[PDB]
Amino acid sequence: LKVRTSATFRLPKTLKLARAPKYASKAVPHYNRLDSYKVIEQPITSET
RNA sequence: AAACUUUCAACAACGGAUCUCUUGGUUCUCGCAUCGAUGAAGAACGCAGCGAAAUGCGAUACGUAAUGUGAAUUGCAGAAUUCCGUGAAUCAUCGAAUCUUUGAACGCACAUUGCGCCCCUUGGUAUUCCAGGGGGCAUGCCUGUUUGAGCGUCAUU
Repeated sequence: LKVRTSATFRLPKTLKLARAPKYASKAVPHYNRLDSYKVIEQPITSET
Protein backbone atom coordinates (compact mmCIF):
# COMPACT_ATOMS: atom_id res chain seq x y z
CA LEU A 1 0.00 0.00 0.00
CA LYS A 2 1.03 3.60 -0.61
CA VAL A 3 1.62 6.05 2.23
CA ARG A 4 -1.03 8.79 2.28
CA THR A 5 -0.04 11.63 4.60
CA SER A 6 -3.29 13.44 3.75
CA ALA A 7 -6.77 12.04 4.38
CA THR A 8 -8.18 13.92 1.36
CA PHE A 9 -8.48 12.19 -2.02
CA ARG A 10 -8.08 14.38 -5.10
CA LEU A 11 -8.86 13.75 -8.75
CA PRO A 12 -5.71 12.32 -10.39
CA LYS A 13 -3.92 14.15 -13.18
CA THR A 14 -4.49 12.49 -16.56
CA LEU A 15 -3.18 13.16 -20.05
CA LYS A 16 -5.02 15.77 -22.13
CA LEU A 17 -4.65 15.54 -25.91
CA ALA A 18 -4.88 18.50 -28.27
CA ARG A 19 -7.58 18.50 -30.93
CA ALA A 20 -6.73 16.84 -34.26
CA PRO A 21 -9.82 17.44 -36.41
CA LYS A 22 -10.39 15.42 -39.57
CA TYR A 23 -11.98 18.39 -41.37
CA ALA A 24 -11.56 22.14 -41.08
CA SER A 25 -14.06 24.26 -39.17
CA LYS A 26 -14.68 26.65 -42.08
CA ALA A 27 -12.01 25.81 -44.73
CA VAL A 28 -11.78 29.47 -45.82
CA PRO A 29 -10.34 32.02 -43.36
CA HIS A 30 -12.15 35.35 -43.36
CA TYR A 31 -10.34 38.41 -44.65
CA ASN A 32 -9.40 41.32 -42.38
CA ARG A 33 -12.68 42.65 -41.00
CA LEU A 34 -11.06 46.01 -40.08
CA ASP A 35 -8.49 47.14 -42.63
CA SER A 36 -7.28 50.72 -43.10
CA TYR A 37 -10.04 51.61 -45.57
CA LYS A 38 -12.77 50.44 -43.17
CA VAL A 39 -11.32 52.18 -40.10
CA ILE A 40 -11.25 55.60 -41.80
CA GLU A 41 -14.57 56.36 -43.49
CA GLN A 42 -14.46 60.00 -44.63
CA PRO A 43 -13.01 63.33 -43.46
CA ILE A 44 -15.25 65.84 -41.71
CA THR A 45 -15.25 69.21 -43.48
CA SER A 46 -17.37 71.41 -41.22
CA GLU A 47 -16.31 75.00 -40.62
CA THR A 48 -15.38 74.21 -37.01
C1' A B 1 -93.42 101.13 -40.24
C1' A B 2 -88.45 98.74 -39.16
C1' A B 3 -85.53 95.53 -36.20
C1' C B 4 -86.45 90.80 -34.23
C1' U B 5 -88.98 85.70 -34.42
C1' U B 6 -91.00 81.81 -37.37
C1' U B 7 -92.39 79.04 -42.18
C1' C B 8 -91.12 78.11 -47.65
C1' A B 9 -88.10 78.76 -52.21
C1' A B 10 -83.46 80.05 -54.92
C1' C B 11 -78.19 80.78 -54.49
C1' A B 12 -74.18 80.34 -51.13
C1' A B 13 -72.29 77.75 -46.32
C1' C B 14 -71.69 73.68 -42.76
C1' G B 15 -71.43 68.41 -42.88
C1' G B 16 -70.27 63.71 -45.60
C1' A B 17 -75.52 60.75 -46.20
C1' U B 18 -77.06 58.65 -50.93
C1' C B 19 -75.89 56.46 -55.84
C1' U B 20 -72.18 54.19 -58.69
C1' C B 21 -67.21 52.16 -58.26
C1' U B 22 -63.38 47.91 -55.73
C1' U B 23 -55.59 45.15 -56.51
C1' G B 24 -59.89 43.87 -49.82
C1' G B 25 -62.65 40.48 -46.66
C1' U B 26 -65.50 35.94 -45.89
C1' U B 27 -67.05 30.85 -46.92
C1' C B 28 -66.73 26.15 -49.80
C1' U B 29 -63.82 22.75 -52.84
C1' C B 30 -59.13 20.57 -54.93
C1' G B 31 -53.77 19.40 -54.74
C1' C B 32 -49.08 19.23 -52.01
C1' A B 33 -45.69 18.11 -47.18
C1' U B 34 -40.81 21.73 -46.82
C1' C B 35 -38.28 25.12 -39.87
C1' G B 36 -33.77 24.83 -36.47
C1' A B 37 -26.59 23.85 -33.40
C1' U B 38 -24.89 23.46 -41.60
C1' G B 39 -27.53 28.66 -35.82
C1' A B 40 -34.57 28.74 -36.74
C1' A B 41 -38.89 31.89 -35.47
C1' G B 42 -38.22 36.66 -33.26
C1' A B 43 -35.41 41.27 -31.76
C1' A B 44 -31.80 45.46 -32.24
C1' C B 45 -28.84 48.62 -35.28
C1' G B 46 -27.37 49.88 -40.03
C1' C B 47 -27.29 50.06 -45.93
C1' A B 48 -29.72 54.31 -51.81
C1' G B 49 -26.90 60.46 -56.03
C1' C B 50 -31.10 63.02 -53.59
C1' G B 51 -35.47 58.49 -48.25
C1' A B 52 -38.79 59.54 -42.97
C1' A B 53 -42.19 55.10 -43.36
C1' A B 54 -43.45 50.50 -45.98
C1' U B 55 -40.81 46.83 -48.95
C1' G B 56 -35.75 44.72 -49.87
C1' C B 57 -30.95 43.85 -48.07
C1' G B 58 -26.20 43.04 -44.35
C1' A B 59 -19.87 46.66 -44.15
C1' U B 60 -19.95 42.39 -50.99
C1' A B 61 -25.71 46.06 -47.29
C1' C B 62 -33.17 48.60 -52.08
C1' G B 63 -27.61 44.23 -53.35
C1' U B 64 -22.87 40.19 -55.52
C1' A B 65 -22.54 35.55 -58.74
C1' A B 66 -25.26 32.27 -62.07
C1' U B 67 -29.44 31.22 -65.75
C1' G B 68 -33.46 33.19 -68.91
C1' U B 69 -35.68 37.19 -71.58
C1' G B 70 -33.64 40.96 -75.42
C1' A B 71 -33.65 47.21 -74.51
C1' A B 72 -34.84 49.82 -70.54
C1' U B 73 -35.14 52.78 -65.61
C1' U B 74 -38.14 57.28 -64.82
C1' G B 75 -39.91 62.28 -59.66
C1' C B 76 -35.37 64.84 -61.07
C1' A B 77 -30.35 64.46 -61.93
C1' G B 78 -26.83 61.33 -64.04
C1' A B 79 -24.65 57.44 -66.86
C1' A B 80 -24.79 56.95 -72.00
C1' U B 81 -21.97 52.45 -75.35
C1' U B 82 -25.41 48.90 -72.53
C1' C B 83 -28.14 48.36 -78.49
C1' C B 84 -27.00 43.06 -85.39
C1' G B 85 -25.02 42.06 -78.16
C1' U B 86 -21.59 37.16 -72.96
C1' G B 87 -26.21 42.68 -73.10
C1' A B 88 -30.44 47.66 -70.75
C1' A B 89 -33.70 46.31 -66.64
C1' U B 90 -36.80 48.83 -59.08
C1' C B 91 -37.48 42.40 -65.03
C1' A B 92 -38.00 37.06 -64.38
C1' U B 93 -35.61 32.72 -62.63
C1' C B 94 -32.30 31.13 -58.84
C1' G B 95 -28.80 25.64 -57.86
C1' A B 96 -22.98 29.83 -56.15
C1' A B 97 -21.75 33.44 -52.17
C1' U B 98 -22.05 37.43 -48.56
C1' C B 99 -24.93 37.36 -44.15
C1' U B 100 -23.28 43.45 -38.73
C1' U B 101 -25.03 42.87 -32.99
C1' U B 102 -28.29 39.20 -31.12
C1' G B 103 -31.65 35.30 -30.24
C1' A B 104 -32.77 27.56 -28.34
C1' A B 105 -27.48 30.89 -28.12
C1' C B 106 -22.63 27.87 -26.74
C1' G B 107 -15.43 30.99 -23.02
C1' C B 108 -17.53 33.85 -18.30
C1' A B 109 -20.87 37.82 -17.83
C1' C B 110 -24.84 41.53 -19.54
C1' A B 111 -29.39 47.83 -16.33
C1' U B 112 -21.74 46.89 -18.61
C1' U B 113 -21.18 47.44 -26.29
C1' G B 114 -17.79 44.48 -19.08
C1' C B 115 -13.73 40.47 -18.14
C1' G B 116 -10.66 35.88 -19.19
C1' C B 117 -7.82 31.52 -21.48
C1' C B 118 -5.50 28.68 -25.71
C1' C B 119 -3.05 28.26 -31.00
C1' C B 120 -0.82 30.65 -35.40
C1' U B 121 1.07 35.31 -37.14
C1' U B 122 2.72 40.85 -37.25
C1' G B 123 4.78 45.35 -34.74
C1' G B 124 6.80 47.66 -30.33
C1' U B 125 15.33 46.59 -28.67
C1' A B 126 10.19 40.47 -26.09
C1' U B 127 8.17 32.48 -24.41
C1' U B 128 6.70 36.41 -19.55
C1' C B 129 4.45 43.24 -20.97
C1' C B 130 1.35 46.01 -24.68
C1' A B 131 -1.15 46.15 -29.40
C1' G B 132 -3.17 44.49 -34.66
C1' G B 133 -5.02 40.30 -37.86
C1' G B 134 -6.76 35.09 -38.31
C1' G B 135 -8.61 30.42 -35.68
C1' G B 136 -10.67 28.33 -31.01
C1' C B 137 -12.71 27.21 -25.39
C1' A B 138 -21.19 25.61 -23.22
C1' U B 139 -24.25 21.35 -21.25
C1' G B 140 -26.54 16.22 -21.16
C1' C B 141 -25.92 11.65 -23.80
C1' C B 142 -24.00 7.53 -27.40
C1' U B 143 -19.87 4.68 -29.85
C1' G B 144 -14.73 4.55 -30.07
C1' U B 145 -9.41 6.36 -28.61
C1' U B 146 -6.07 7.65 -24.85
C1' U B 147 -4.59 8.55 -19.91
C1' G B 148 -5.92 6.83 -15.05
C1' A B 149 -8.38 5.42 -9.95
C1' G B 150 -10.09 1.27 -6.15
C1' C B 151 -6.53 -5.05 -1.15
C1' G B 152 -13.49 -5.09 -6.16
C1' U B 153 -10.20 -8.86 -7.85
C1' C B 154 -6.85 -12.99 -10.92
C1' A B 155 -2.23 -14.92 -12.18
C1' U B 156 2.96 -14.58 -11.77
C1' U B 157 7.65 -12.58 -9.30
